[PDB]
Amino acid sequence: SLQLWQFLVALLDDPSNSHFIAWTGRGMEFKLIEPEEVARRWGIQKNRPAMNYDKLSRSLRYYYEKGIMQKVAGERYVYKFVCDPEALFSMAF
Amino acid sequence: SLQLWQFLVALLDDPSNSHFIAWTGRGMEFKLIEPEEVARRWGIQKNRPAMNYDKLSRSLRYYYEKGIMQKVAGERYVYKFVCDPEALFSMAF
Repeated sequence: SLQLWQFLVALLDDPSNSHFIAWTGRGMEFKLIEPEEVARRWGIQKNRPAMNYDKLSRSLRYYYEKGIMQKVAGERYVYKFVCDPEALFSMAF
Repeated sequence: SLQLWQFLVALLDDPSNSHFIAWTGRGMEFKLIEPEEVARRWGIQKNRPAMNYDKLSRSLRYYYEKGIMQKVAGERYVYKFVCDPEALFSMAF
C-alpha cells in the first residue's frame, strides 16, 4: 500500500511517463502535464476506478500541511518536494 | 523496526537529543556531536549492546551507496541528507 507521494516518485523516476508527469529539471520541482492521466493511474494503483484530479488535488493539498510539498506560485499543476527536516520527518514516519 | 536513517531523523526532530545529535541549520546537514552516544542509543533501539561508532559509520557508508546520505567533505562527524530524485526514490522504496 503506497502513499500518493511514493507513487508520484515512482512515476517521476521513469522518463517513459514524462508525457503526463515529469521532473522540470529545477531541483525537486515536478509538473502534472496530464493531471487526469496521473489520477487515472493512481486509480488503477488503489483499485479506485472513480479517481479524478479533483480527489488527487485534495490529496496533494494534504501534502502541503505535512510540509512534504508546496504548490509552485503562479502554476496550476507544478509542485515541488520540500527538502527540510520537517518534510524528512513526515516522509520517514 | 526502524532503519538507521529513520532513527537519525527521529533523534534529530526532538531537541531533547540536541546535546548528542543536531541539525546544523545549513539545509539537511546534521552533526554527531557525541558520536559514541548516537552509537550507544542505536544499540538500545536495536537491542545490540555492542554497538559503537565504528559499526555505525560502516552502516552510514552503506547509506551513501543507497544515495540517501553523504558525509560532508573535510568533516569527521558531519553528514547531510541528500536532496535529489534518487534520494527520494530510495527513501520511498
